[PDB]
Amino acid sequence: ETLCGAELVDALQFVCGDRGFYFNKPTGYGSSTGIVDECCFRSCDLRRLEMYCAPL
Ligand SMILES: C[C@H](CCC(=O)N(CCCNC(=O)[C@H](O)[C@@H](O)[C@H](O)[C@H](O)CO)CCCNC(=O)[C@H](O)[C@@H](O)[C@H](O)[C@H](O)CO)[C@H]1CC[C@H]2[C@@H]3CC[C@@H]4C[C@H](O)CC[C@]4(C)[C@H]3C[C@H](O)[C@]12C
Ligand SMILES: [Br-]
Repeated sequence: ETLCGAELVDALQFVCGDRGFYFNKPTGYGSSTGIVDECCFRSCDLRRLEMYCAPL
């Protein structure tokens, strides 16, 4: 059981609330896949899903 398309967006809107979400985690400067790969093509748990919520 995975989350794809609208189901995936519904889950993110519910879990992230008003924070917003991204499909790929930004890399940021001086740093040393995405949610579709982790949660739609593959099954992911709530903890991993919430990691795609933007910051407060
Ligand atoms: C279904 C959950 C999201 C929310 C959701 O999915 N809905 C909204 C629920 C409550 N919503 C609100 O509080 C809103 O304000 C609405 O009620 C409000 O009415 C509208 O915003 C107005 O635009 C879906 C609700 C479906 N909607 C309806 O049925 C109708 O809108 C209905 O209620 C009529 O409005 C009403 O009859 C009129 O009188 C998502 C969030 C996280 C997800 C789990 C993540 C971890 C695991 C991943 C696996 O790969 C699969 C397993 C899983 C356990 C996932 C399961 C599931 O995928 C979850 C529980
Ligand atoms: Br993104």
